[PDB]
Amino acid sequence: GPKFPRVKNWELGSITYDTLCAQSQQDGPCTPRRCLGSLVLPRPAEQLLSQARDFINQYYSSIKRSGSQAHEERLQEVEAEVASTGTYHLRESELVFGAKQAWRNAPRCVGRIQWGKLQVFDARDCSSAQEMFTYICNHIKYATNRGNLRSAITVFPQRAPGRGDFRIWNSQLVRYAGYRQQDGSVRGDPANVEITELCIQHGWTPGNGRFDVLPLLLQAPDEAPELFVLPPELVLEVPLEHPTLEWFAALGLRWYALPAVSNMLLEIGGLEFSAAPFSGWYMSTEIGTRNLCDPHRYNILEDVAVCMDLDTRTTSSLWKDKAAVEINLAVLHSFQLAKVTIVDHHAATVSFMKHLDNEQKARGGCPADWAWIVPPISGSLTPVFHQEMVNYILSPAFRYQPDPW
Amino acid sequence: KFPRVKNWELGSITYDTLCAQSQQDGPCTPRRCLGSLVLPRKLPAEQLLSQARDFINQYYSSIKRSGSQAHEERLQEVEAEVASTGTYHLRESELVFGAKQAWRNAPRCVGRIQWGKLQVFDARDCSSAQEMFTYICNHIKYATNRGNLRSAITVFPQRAPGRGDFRIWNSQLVRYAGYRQQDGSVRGDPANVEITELCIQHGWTPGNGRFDVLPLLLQAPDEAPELFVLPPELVLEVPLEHPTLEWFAALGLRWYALPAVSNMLLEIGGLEFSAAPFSGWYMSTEIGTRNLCDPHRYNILEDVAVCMDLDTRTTSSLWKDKAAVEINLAVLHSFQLAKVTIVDHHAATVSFMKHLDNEQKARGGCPADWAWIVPPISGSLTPVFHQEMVNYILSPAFRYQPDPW
Ligand code: HEM
Ligand code: HEM
Ligand SMILES: N=C(Nc1ccc(CCNCc2cccc(NC(=N)c3cccs3)c2)cc1)c1cccs1
Ligand SMILES: N=C(Nc1ccc(CCNCc2cccc(NC(=N)c3cccs3)c2)cc1)c1cccs1
Ligand SMILES: C[C@H](O)[C@H](O)[C@H]1CNc2nc(N)[nH]c(=O)c2N1
Ligand SMILES: C[C@H](O)[C@H](O)[C@H]1CNc2nc(N)[nH]c(=O)c2N1
Ligand SMILES: [Zn+2]
Repeated sequence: GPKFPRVKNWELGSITYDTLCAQSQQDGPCTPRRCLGSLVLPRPAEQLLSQARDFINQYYSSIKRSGSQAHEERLQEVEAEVASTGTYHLRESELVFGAKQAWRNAPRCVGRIQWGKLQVFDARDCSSAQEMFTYICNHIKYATNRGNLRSAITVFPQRAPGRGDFRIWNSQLVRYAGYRQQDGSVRGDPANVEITELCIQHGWTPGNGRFDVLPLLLQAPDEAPELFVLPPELVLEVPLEHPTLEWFAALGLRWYALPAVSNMLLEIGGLEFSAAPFSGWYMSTEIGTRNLCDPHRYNILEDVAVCMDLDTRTTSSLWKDKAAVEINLAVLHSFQLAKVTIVDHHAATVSFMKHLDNEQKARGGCPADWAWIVPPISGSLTPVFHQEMVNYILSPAFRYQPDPW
Repeated sequence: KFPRVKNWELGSITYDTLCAQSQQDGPCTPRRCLGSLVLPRKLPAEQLLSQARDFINQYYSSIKRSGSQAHEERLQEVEAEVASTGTYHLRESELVFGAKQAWRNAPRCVGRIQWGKLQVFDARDCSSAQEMFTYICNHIKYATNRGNLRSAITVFPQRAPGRGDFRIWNSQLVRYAGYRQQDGSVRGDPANVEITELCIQHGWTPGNGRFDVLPLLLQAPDEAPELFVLPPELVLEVPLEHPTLEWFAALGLRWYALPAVSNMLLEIGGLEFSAAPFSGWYMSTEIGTRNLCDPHRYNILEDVAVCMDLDTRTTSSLWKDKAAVEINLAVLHSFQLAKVTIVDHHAATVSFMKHLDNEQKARGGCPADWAWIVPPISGSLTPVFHQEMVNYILSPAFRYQPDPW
């Protein structure tokens, strides 16, 4: 057969060959001696220029003018810019294309059926932390759209030789505080203990609840970060109730509506956008299984299981699994009632299967990280469990970047 | 560079230095990770000789006698035999140690905390399919033990350059028939349709239910396989019921007690054992989730859901999740009622965590395949989901081999 990875689906018995993987330049963490697929994060004029040429070529293909005079004029303008300034700048439509392409390229994202629908706010004129805040508020208002969520990214100025970076210090735009107690336990979200304490060092007055929304810490070039409080009314939340277990509402659980990732770097054509927050909508398992049930997060499984009167003394009762299911249903049910967009892990995975097919035909493959794409409950009940996947890095890309502090 | 392996739940870090001992490439390269692939892509005396020396070294080192006269002389024996004949033979105690190590080294196996407790039956004096059967029946009887299951392996004669392999054509010693319909659908276990047809074609009189136990097709070298019906009394089965849903029993479901894999090749010291069936006990999700709920297996989710009166018309009621849970619960209950060994996925993954830790101290690492270790429901509910793992090939090993027809 073909000299490209053979990819098999064991539910349906179908085979494809990924040819797109040939376009990867960036090495991942695996070698023939050993596989590092399950690690979460394993560890220049002509270099820029060659990434930029590639990216310009990708742009020109996407609008089908590849080889054209407009294409070769653009290449020359990019090399002239780099020639004299060490960097270059994207046209507005190049930024839009490349922000969508970074999403399309993200191997860990099961939401990619939607990749073509992204509102790109171009905030590359922003020159202060105060203005970042206005741009972020606008982003939140647009994206939240009273519950009918709309995917969006706001792109602040690119990294620039010897000026400091734009950075949003928080990992998401909405995060609940995590307060380290005297006994060493945590009130609120343990994932956010460090950002929480950073907010306090920078002058935030802390509350003492389990669902306290954090302020944002925004950093403009060569300045100390500054602290901004989201107006409450911009932060849509859904209190959690269960469709038949009446007591579930009494637990006083809630989640925010808008997942908006704020600490990743968007790389396009070798240019680096260090502040570039993006939002879509939640898959229900992110809230109901990971955020509420991870032992190192809210850790609520036992409390729910006790309310359900389950046998928590023995694993073989499947207490954990029954409680998790009900917690997931409550999340789906509560978001539905509140009219806030959300997708269940069955509907999400089916649509990702459809994405896979569309990409097979459009590009000859799709990079995907099976461990992240298969949901954290009910794995083999989703079609993605049964689908082999090839993981590789393409650019444009969203990448992790070191914390600013 | 050796891998750093982080547990995200506990924040603890180890380094895997055992991967340095891998002399066998897996499917990945720096350009693309193929970890999620089920089968490998690719499926002289000097070479046999170093695998042999190496394996002989592992053995002497294991009984604490490295360097001893017994050690040097055994190396001479192996060497003289290879140089003269192109092959060699193992001593019983070497074979026992080798088989245990192959199990130890199996990256896909969550049950490895048991790796030291393996009954090894030497069947290398076997010369006919009729004798293979007698050995297999003994194995089943030993391993079943009236429900108090005991791990075992029976090793038939090695591959020899001159000749055909000893082979068990069935994939397990117990398999339910799968009868294809003229309208392409399947009765019984769709996984077993080819072997079912092979059996009829070699003269088996078929049945027509959903749980008909297959005869074995056993093949001595360079001969047609022969059919052998297992005495019903050797095949312990468990009827499935639910502790509280009275109607579940009416589904008429059952499963066999004894999982015994019979188509993998066992490789020790460069020698290859094409027939080496091995058995332990089930982890409940293997029956409950995969075998009964996979869409391409018995596929009973819908029937169970209808019985539970769930809303089947929309994914977001989590009907599938709810039914799967009750099904896994029925398996555990029914195995416990029949006094038949089984382990749930919570206890199993907890034991494997302990195994990882034992191996870290004993060997500096543990090859493991994350996609296969994390169970097919309630993944993030088990500690293994949160554990990084490094997959690689050590020998002695259990490998796949081609189907013999
Ligand atoms: C439209 C609805 C969307 C859904 C339901 C969705 C769903 C998801 C989910 C469940 C994850 C895994 C999250 C985790 O375990 O922490 C994810 C990862 C990701 N998605 Fe999406 N996605 C959506 C839209 C977006 C958009 C709009 C972007 C960017 C423009 C995006 C980029 C990402 C990236 C970069 C990751 C990986 C993050 C990392 O590696 O840590 N997705 N997606
Ligand atoms: C004692 C209880 C044992 C348990 C509960 C157990 C559990 C399992 C499970 C659940 C799997 C995954 C199977 C699948 O999804 O199809 C597996 C794979 C495996 N285990 Fe075990 N194991 C046990 C003992 C053994 C023994 C005795 C051997 C060999 C001597 C063994 C060798 C294997 C091998 C080779 C695989 C990989 C099969 C493949 O790659 O297709 N295990 N183990
Ligand atoms: N915790 C660490 N790292 C870490 C890295 C990655 C992640 C996962 C980030 N996931 C958040 C996320 C990302 C992308 C999408 C979602 N969910 C969504 N539905 C969307 C968000 C935005 C658009 S859709 C959530 C968590 C911790 C550390 C390492 C060393 C010190 S701390
Ligand atoms: N069918 C193929 N491949 C294939 C690969 C893997 C599997 C899954 C094998 N798993 C069965 C199994 C293995 C190991 C353990 C268990 N379960 C157990 N608890 C134990 C069995 C023995 C001791 S413990 C089940 C099925 C088909 C092909 C061969 C050639 C071309 S396609
Ligand atoms: C070790 C392992 O990679 C880690 O726990 C992963 C597994 N899969 C995941 N999948 C998603 N979607 N999100 C995650 O945080 C993780 N965690
Ligand atoms: C594509 C994917 O690798 C395939 O469905 C795997 C996933 N994990 C598995 N895990 C186990 N334990 N057994 C399996 O058969 C599989 N199948
Ligand atoms: Zn890999």
